[PDB]
Amino acid sequence: QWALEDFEIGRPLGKGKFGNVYLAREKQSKFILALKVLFKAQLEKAGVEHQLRREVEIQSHLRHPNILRLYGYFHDATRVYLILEYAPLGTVYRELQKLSKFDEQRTATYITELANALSYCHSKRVIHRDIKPENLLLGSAGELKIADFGWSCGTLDYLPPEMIEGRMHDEKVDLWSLGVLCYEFLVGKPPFEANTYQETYKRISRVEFTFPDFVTEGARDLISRLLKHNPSQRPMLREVLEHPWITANSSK
Ligand SMILES: C#CCNC(=O)c1cc(Nc2cc(C3CC3)[nH]n2)nc(N2CCN(C(=O)c3ccc(O[S+](=O)=O)cc3)CC2)n1
Repeated sequence: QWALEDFEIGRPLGKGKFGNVYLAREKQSKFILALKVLFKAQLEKAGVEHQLRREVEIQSHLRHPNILRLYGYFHDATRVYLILEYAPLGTVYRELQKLSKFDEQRTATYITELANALSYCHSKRVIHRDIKPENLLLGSAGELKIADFGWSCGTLDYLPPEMIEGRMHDEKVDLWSLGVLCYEFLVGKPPFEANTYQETYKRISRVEFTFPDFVTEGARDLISRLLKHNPSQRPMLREVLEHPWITANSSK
C-alpha cells in the first residue's frame, strides 16, 4: 500500500548492520516518522528473510504508548522499507553513555514503563527478547518506547539462563531482562559483562553478579528477586510494579 515515493527522507538517524534509518516525512501531508531501509543484502545473507518477516507481523498488531509503532512496509528490488514511529530523543543507550549511570527516580520509572509494555505484550501473547538499552527510544516527553522485536549468536549479556542452556523458555524470560536492565541503569554496565561468550555464558549460567557499594537495598532486593536461576520465584510483572522501592521512586 506504500512506496518509496510517498516519502521525503531527511536527516540520517542511524547507520547500522542490516540497513539505515532516516528521518522521513510522508509528503502526502507531512507526517514525521522514522523510515528504516533494510536491503536484501545482509538480510538475504541470513535466512532472516521470513524470520524478521513474522516479526513485522507481530509489530503491526501491537499498539501501546510504550511500544514503538509499525505503520507499514514495502519491498524494493534491492531492499525493504519499514515505516516506524519517530522518537525525538534517541535511545536509552545514548542517554546512558552521557549520564554514565541513572539515579533511582529515573530507573524506577523506566522499569515501570517497561513492566507495563511487557505486561501488555504477554496479555497479547507476545514473548520478547533482545530488549536492551540499544532497543529503547525516548519520546517527546521522555516516554520510554521499546523497539526492534525482530527477535520475537550475539551478545549474551541480556539472555536468561534457560535460553543459553538451549533449554525451554516462556513468559518469565522478560523478568530476567527486567533484572539485567535495572542493574545496568543503576550501575552503568550489565551484571554479567565480560570479554567472551564462554565467560559470560558461565557467569550468566551460574547467575554470578556483585553489587557496587552505592546501589541500595530495595534495589538490591528487586534485582535479586528478579534474577533467580529457575524461571519461577521471579515475580510476575504485576508484582514488580508493586515493589516498595519501585513505587517509592517511580512516576505515574
Ligand atoms: C540524541 C538525540 C536525538 N535523537 C536521536 O539521536 C535518535 C532518534 C531516533 N528516532 C527514532 C528512530 C526510530 C526507528 C526505530 C529506528 N524511531 N524513532 N533514532 C535514533 N537512532 C536509532 C537507530 N540507531 C542505530 O544505531 C541503529 C539501530 C538499529 C539498526 O538496525 S537496522 O537493521 O539497520 C540500525 C541502526 C541509532 C540512532 N537516534
